[PDB]
Amino acid sequence: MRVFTKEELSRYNGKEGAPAYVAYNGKVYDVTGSFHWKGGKHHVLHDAGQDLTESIGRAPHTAELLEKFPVVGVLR
Ligand code: HEM
Repeated sequence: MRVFTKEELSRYNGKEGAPAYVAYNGKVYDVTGSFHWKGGKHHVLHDAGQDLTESIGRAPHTAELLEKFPVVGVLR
């Protein structure tokens, strides 16, 4: 379990072989391997490597779906 700053989390953007990580409510999830997040883009509107806590409100789903993915740390 690591502690990520947002600057560090931005590196995990799913591009050029980098893992795709997303933060939600202080926890960082590894969503690499989810075809929804490959390339670090999520259905046009969303970028990997960010805290998307607020962004979930507009999604056609809730944060429950993050549970299938490893928590790799907390966001500063
Ligand atoms: C932005 C408002 C937004 C859209 C649009 C969106 C769509 C979406 C779809 C259509 C799926 C597939 C449904 C399924 O259960 O398989 C999906 C799946 C996941 N999403 Fe999403 N999503 C939007 C936003 C967000 C945000 C802001 C996060 C995280 C903070 C997020 C996360 C996920 C996760 C995790 C899944 C499941 C992936 C998988 O099972 O492989 N989405 N989303």
